Amino acid sequence: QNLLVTKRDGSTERINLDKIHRVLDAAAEGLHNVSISQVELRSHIQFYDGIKTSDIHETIIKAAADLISRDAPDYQYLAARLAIFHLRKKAYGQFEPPALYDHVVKMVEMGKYDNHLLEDYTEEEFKQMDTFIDHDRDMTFSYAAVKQLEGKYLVQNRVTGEIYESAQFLYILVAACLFSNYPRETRLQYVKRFYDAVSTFKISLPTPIMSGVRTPTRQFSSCVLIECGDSLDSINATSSAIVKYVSQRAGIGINAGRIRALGSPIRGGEAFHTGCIPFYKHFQTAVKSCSQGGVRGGAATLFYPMWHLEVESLLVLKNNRGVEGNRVRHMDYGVQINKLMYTRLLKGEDITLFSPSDVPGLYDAFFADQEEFERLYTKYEKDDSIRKQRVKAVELFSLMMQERASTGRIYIQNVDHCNTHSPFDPAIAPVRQSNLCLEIALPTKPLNDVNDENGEIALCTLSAFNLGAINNLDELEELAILAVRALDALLDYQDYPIPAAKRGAMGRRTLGIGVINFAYYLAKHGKRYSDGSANNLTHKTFEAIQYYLLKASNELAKEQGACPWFNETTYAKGILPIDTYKKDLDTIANEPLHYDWEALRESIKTHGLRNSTLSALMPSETSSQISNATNGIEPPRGYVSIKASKDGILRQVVPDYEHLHDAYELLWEMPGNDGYLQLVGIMQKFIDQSISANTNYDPSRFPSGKVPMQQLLKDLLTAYKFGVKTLYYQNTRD
Amino acid sequence: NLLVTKRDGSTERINLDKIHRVLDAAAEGLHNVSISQVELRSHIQFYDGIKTSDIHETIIKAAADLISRDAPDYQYLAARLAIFHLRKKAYGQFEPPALYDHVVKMVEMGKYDNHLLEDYTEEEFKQMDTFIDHDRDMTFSYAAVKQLEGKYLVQNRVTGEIYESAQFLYILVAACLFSNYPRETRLQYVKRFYDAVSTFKISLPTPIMSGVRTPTRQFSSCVLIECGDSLDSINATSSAIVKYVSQRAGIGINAGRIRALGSPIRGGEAFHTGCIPFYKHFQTAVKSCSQGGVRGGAATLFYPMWHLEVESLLVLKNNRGVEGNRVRHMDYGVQINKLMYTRLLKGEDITLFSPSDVPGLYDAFFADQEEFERLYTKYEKDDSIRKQRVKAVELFSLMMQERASTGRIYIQNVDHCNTHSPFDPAIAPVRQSNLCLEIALPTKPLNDVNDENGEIALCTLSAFNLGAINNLDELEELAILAVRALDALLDYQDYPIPAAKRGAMGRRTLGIGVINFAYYLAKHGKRYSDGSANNLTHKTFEAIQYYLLKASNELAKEQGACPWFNETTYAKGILPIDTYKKDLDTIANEPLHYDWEALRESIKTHGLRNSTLSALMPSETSSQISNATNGIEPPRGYVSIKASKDGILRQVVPDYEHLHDAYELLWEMPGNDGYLQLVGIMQKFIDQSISANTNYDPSRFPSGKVPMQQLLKDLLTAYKFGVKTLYYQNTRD
Ligand SMILES: Nc1ncnc2c1ncn2[C@@H]1O[C@H](COP(=O)(O)OP(=O)(O)OP(=O)(O)O)[C@@H](O)[C@H]1O
Ligand SMILES: Nc1ncnc2c1ncn2[C@@H]1O[C@H](COP(=O)(O)OP(=O)(O)OP(=O)(O)O)[C@@H](O)[C@H]1O
Ligand SMILES: Nc1ncnc2c1ncn2[C@H]1C[C@H](O)[C@@H](COP(=O)(O)OP(=O)(O)OP(=O)(O)O)O1
Ligand SMILES: Nc1ncnc2c1ncn2[C@H]1C[C@H](O)[C@@H](COP(=O)(O)OP(=O)(O)OP(=O)(O)O)O1
Ligand SMILES: Nc1ncnc2c1ncn2[C@H]1C[C@H](O)[C@@H](COP(=O)(O)OP(=O)(O)OP(=O)(O)O)O1
Ligand SMILES: Nc1ncnc2c1ncn2[C@H]1C[C@H](O)[C@@H](COP(=O)(O)OP(=O)(O)OP(=O)(O)O)O1
Ligand SMILES: [Mg+2]
Ligand SMILES: [Mg+2]
Ligand SMILES: [Mg+2]
Ligand SMILES: [Mg+2]
Repeated sequence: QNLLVTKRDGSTERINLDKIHRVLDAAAEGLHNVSISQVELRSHIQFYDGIKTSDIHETIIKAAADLISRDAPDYQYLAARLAIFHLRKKAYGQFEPPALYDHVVKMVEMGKYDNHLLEDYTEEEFKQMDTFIDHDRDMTFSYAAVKQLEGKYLVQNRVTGEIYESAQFLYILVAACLFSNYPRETRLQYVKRFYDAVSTFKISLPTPIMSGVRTPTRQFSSCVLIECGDSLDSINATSSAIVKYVSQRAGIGINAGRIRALGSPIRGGEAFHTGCIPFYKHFQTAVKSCSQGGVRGGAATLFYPMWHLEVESLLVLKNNRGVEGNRVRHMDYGVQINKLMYTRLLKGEDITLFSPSDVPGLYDAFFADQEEFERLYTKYEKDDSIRKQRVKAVELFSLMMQERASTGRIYIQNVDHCNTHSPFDPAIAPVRQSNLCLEIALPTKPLNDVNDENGEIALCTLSAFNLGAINNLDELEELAILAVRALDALLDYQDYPIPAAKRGAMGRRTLGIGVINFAYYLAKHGKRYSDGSANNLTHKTFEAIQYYLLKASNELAKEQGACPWFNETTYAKGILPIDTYKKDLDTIANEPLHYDWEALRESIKTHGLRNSTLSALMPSETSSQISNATNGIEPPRGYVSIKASKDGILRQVVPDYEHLHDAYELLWEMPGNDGYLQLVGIMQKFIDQSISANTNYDPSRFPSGKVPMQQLLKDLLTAYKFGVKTLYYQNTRD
Repeated sequence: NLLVTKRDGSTERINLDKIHRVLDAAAEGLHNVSISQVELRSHIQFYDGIKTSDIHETIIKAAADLISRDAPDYQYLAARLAIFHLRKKAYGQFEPPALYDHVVKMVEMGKYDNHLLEDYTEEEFKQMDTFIDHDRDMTFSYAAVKQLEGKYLVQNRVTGEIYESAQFLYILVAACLFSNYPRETRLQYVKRFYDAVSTFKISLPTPIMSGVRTPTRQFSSCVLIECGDSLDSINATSSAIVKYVSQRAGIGINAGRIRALGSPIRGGEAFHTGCIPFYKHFQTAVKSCSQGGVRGGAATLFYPMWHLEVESLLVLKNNRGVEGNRVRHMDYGVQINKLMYTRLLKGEDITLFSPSDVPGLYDAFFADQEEFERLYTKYEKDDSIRKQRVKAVELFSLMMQERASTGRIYIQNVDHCNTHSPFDPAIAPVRQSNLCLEIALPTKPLNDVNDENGEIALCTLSAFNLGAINNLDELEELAILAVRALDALLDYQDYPIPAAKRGAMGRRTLGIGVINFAYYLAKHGKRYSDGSANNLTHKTFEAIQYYLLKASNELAKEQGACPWFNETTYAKGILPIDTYKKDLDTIANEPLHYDWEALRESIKTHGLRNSTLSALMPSETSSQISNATNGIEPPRGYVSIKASKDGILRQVVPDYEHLHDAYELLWEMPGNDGYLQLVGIMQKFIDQSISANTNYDPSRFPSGKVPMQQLLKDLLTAYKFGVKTLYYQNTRD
């Protein structure tokens, strides 16, 4: 041994294991069941003569990263702190970060930070904000979290790979930018409170916000909903609108249900329609227009009513079989269903297929007035002049669920629930569609041109509360104030490439805040998914969420004024989510209301809301790993998730596995979806928009190794029974 | 004995004398036709209770099957029999009703435009009815009548009812186009144009024949769109395509300006994903209004050979490869200039650039060839500019290889499209072409679908029937009728896109070609390959262009020249006889027979109503009407067999009885050398381009495979004689 090492400056000195052993001790503080000697054993054997000190540092990182297991979960924090150490050297040349002001100035000169930081904050104000920063909080990240920070969030050079900042400078400047326009009387106060909220992992922020809000970029929109009209001018506008947003890396929600069916006459019969599929293809290439091949890049979800005439051709657009002429595979789909459609299924009757051009007012009423829909639907069924097609409800629903089973990307949206239990008046601004992940339900209006100021493209800013980072529900009051005010300030911060999109964003100021670490949240309270023991807890939890969110936005409307289009909301008429929820929820939950909604109701009727929507439960796979949380409301598939990477295999252990290893309920440890869907329904009672609920099935739990069709339709009807608005993925175990 | 079923529902015993009465009336003046032979094959198919309509359709098909080389006049027998039935379906009798009574009835039904009764009085309709000779319906061939019944004649697409005859079509097309003409000469022009199209002297496009009298105003069938290097332009181009393919029009897309894969955006805020993902977006725009996504409309996308992704764009049509790098449902046209061919002959390399990294290289590539070579070599010597070196021999081989397999990879010599052009390259250069590569018009990219600063090139088509004229001096009258009619259509048709109307109203570009050229050489006893038609072609197409220009020139004296005439070479007194490829002087010694110098001074002073007039387009539909050969292309056989809904339709080449040995079939030709020489001579006078085809027979080559050496031989041969574009490459199987 006694080999030589290579320092950073190029120098060379005899190896000193005491220096390595000294570092490992500083990264193992407070950790349990960790062996420094075991790390050194796996590290020393890899050492060679003339080794770089940087390679030595990465060696003890990977060596500790491989020791991440169920038996010793704290190795994910050991390798993390070791990774933090190296990133300090890469960005600063030392451990302790420079002064906040000295950092910003240097970065602005390089052109990595926005210059408005030095314009909106003085040097003295930067000194005060630096005191808020606790750089020791970087030791609270997990190993999987650091890899996410180093690769996605932290400002860096995409060419050389140099890191230019740490995790704490990220949080303090995101807070600095969002509240930069606040008066100095309260500006620095909000900056501190919001910083401590996101640094202690109480509020989770989306990827484009974490890696953007401090950089010169202003592209923060990642959720786009576009409704397409039945005209070439509208299709061209929709297509152009897609290209503009997928170029900014945004999820697209397309509503092409208005497009008339194949064979439908045009201009009295001067020409005849060629089908929706040729236009669906045009939308797909628009989405894949900025993808290095047409496979990756961006994705979208196209929506259409079940009673559409070509519905038998649209459901089978994703299956691998069939020719390219009748397949549009690289997009997802969401079939829109209402009460009358399910009724025909239960009664085993038929479903009459119409083209939305041959049935006047049938489409609009399909979303707004269900009573008017059933009137028009039955009227046009008995009409022999209207072109139609008869298909049995049992077969149609079976075809839908069949393709949903194989592809797993065919989604369901109960549109009647999206307007009967909605924050919007269906008579003024109805919800006719959703987004990519089916958690967004916002009003839309078709565009006659890409720059049409009469259309409306729905945008929504996302965020999430971390239920695993709060000790009680009364903390949400403070967190809601910080979350809403920050996102609302971002709306006036970001840019809008399409005029019709800015109209909706400035008009309604729609927000969508969800939750993460819900699985771990049930584990702490000793609850589960399937048994239905978390029903009362869920009702208590999401009540506190929605109440404090509304209260935060309501007080914000007193300060800066309500949104311009607030009169188009149900809140303006004094209608709360606790008034229009699915009454079938009363049979699965008896938890009482713990907050004064009636006082809130009068406060909203008088002062209004800053935002038309506030709550929306979205999936979180990237933002969750930062706080070491479970993916949204979904249960973990295992105690330890294994994901390969550029620096080897990354392992992430569920939070507090040492004390809750039996408290957790894995995905495939569940009997069925009945317990899960009931919880979703209870959440939906308070959630303004929708929930990205997933259906799960294990072929091994069913005879002949196949999931029966009777079970699929059962859970589907079960979901609709409890007021579930949307259904996302269908996970099939292999 | 047996009984037949009348139209009214009645029933009468069969009368063979009635059928023999009809057949005799349809065989008048015909030679080598046997009425008894038709009756022999017709009577045996008869059954009791047969409908008279089925009887009529039986004797038609029976006469249609007897169409052969030995007796070519059967094509007129079955035709006249088909005409008879169409008279009954539309009028209920043989003799058509009065013109005025017909129009009024049709307008009431909403099949004709009401502006016919507004622009013409009852007395004027009576005068036009005197011009109509309904006996001319007996001059159509069987293949021609079938085309009338299915494409041209106004009908109900649901019930299948015919609402008019062929003569009402011609007289009302003439009536509408000249409806705005002064009373002094209006009916005078109506008659002359009627006699021109009814005697098959002037051939008109499908959308004109089936449109100009109906309430529709969609007559644009030729669209050229240039795409800029921006999302705003790609979206605009996409929107522009969809609206025009919805009107059934051919699209010419120029997506050469789109920067290559990896090119930096806004200094490097984002990086390009390639041209191919955008090509797919253009394709679905084309196939957006197509039954199933396969039929409907088609387009041709153009890109320069020196483009960086040229190795990826050349192989977009082959059946091989994954879907990620294939765009098969569109045709392509590689743009080549002098420097590219020079690198080929010297066996050197071709440097590939992205049009975003080479300032002014794209513009000079079309406009200034001298400037191009300067910039190309300069940017070649620069090591800071991203580039890629590929051998000229290999690049050309890859191009011709995919052209050989697909037959849809086209070639456009852009240097010839501006050195020998009716447009000033410094003001309005030709940067692209159309679907069939016969159109060469200036274009400007759109920053929006409704951009008033962009320019979408449109062109109205037509053709002279060389087999229907007795001399070349007849073209003087025909050009006057042709140009004035098409120019009037420009103010008649609608424009769904502002940028398209700008080009149409500004330059008023026309494109008149020819049909029956193969039969034209047969009458004069000339051929393609031997080069015996070189001097004849030079004489013919001179008379075409001269009489075309002279017609438009005097039209400019009457109604004023086109607004953007100052951007033409004609304005500076430059004629096609001044800027042609000088290599043509070695293959033709035919002198000019017309006073061009008098025309030259008349153009400098009074100008031209139209910036362009001549363009040789393919004609497969309009040619069958006049029983002509498909454009300038030679026939593949003496009799063409084409299946249909009513059986097998047979068409015999014109005057086969006297010219069976005079003709030169397609596969009876040694090579393309004889053909390309003729095309080169035509290009000397043609304003735009020619849809020239290259033909090859694997049986005439050893090992049953066409050598690459021959493909490059004919390609360089074409460029040598100033051939602007190359269309199909027909490979015999
Ligand atoms: N006070 C500290 N607490 C925790 N980690 C530290 C501290 N100071 C430095 N580090 C980190 O420990 C690693 C080594 O630090 P440092 O350069 O001070 O010591 P060394 O490399 O072991 O020895 P040498 O004096 O030869 O440089 C680096 O990744 C650095 O960021
Ligand atoms: N003078 C004519 N010259 C040529 N064709 C004619 C003439 N008169 C009629 N025809 C056509 O010949 C066909 C038969 O004519 P027509 O109806 O008068 O006689 P028919 O059918 O044999 O007997 P009928 O109708 O009296 O029972 C029709 O298609 C009609 O248009
Ligand atoms: N002489 C040495 N022998 C063995 N390990 C060493 C030696 N010096 C440093 N190390 C260890 C300490 C850390 O775990 C790891 C990385 O040290 P690091 O401080 O980043 O590099 P460095 O010491 O060469 O540069 P610097 O001069 O900036 O401190 O290497
Ligand atoms: N030529 C065409 N071929 C195929 N589909 C077409 C064609 N033209 C339009 N379409 C499609 C696009 C739309 O979905 C629909 C026609 O709608 P639109 O663009 O508004 O036409 P329009 O307004 O002129 O007539 P309409 O009164 O029938 O709506 O049919
Ligand atoms: N009784 C008959 N026996 C045999 N052939 C007949 C008879 N009547 C007519 N034809 C022939 C004449 C034509 O060649 C062919 C089609 O006749 P067509 O004139 O179109 O119908 P039609 O005679 O039944 O009605 P219309 O009274 O309108 O003339 O049938
Ligand atoms: N996000 C994107 N992903 C992929 N391709 C893109 C993206 N944005 C633009 N493109 C394409 C479209 C154009 O061909 C080209 C950029 O041109 P353009 O739309 O005019 O952008 P720009 O004007 O903002 O920047 P530039 O100065 O580089 O042209 O790259
Ligand atoms: Mg060190
Ligand atoms: Mg319309
Ligand atoms: Mg009759
Ligand atoms: Mg640009």
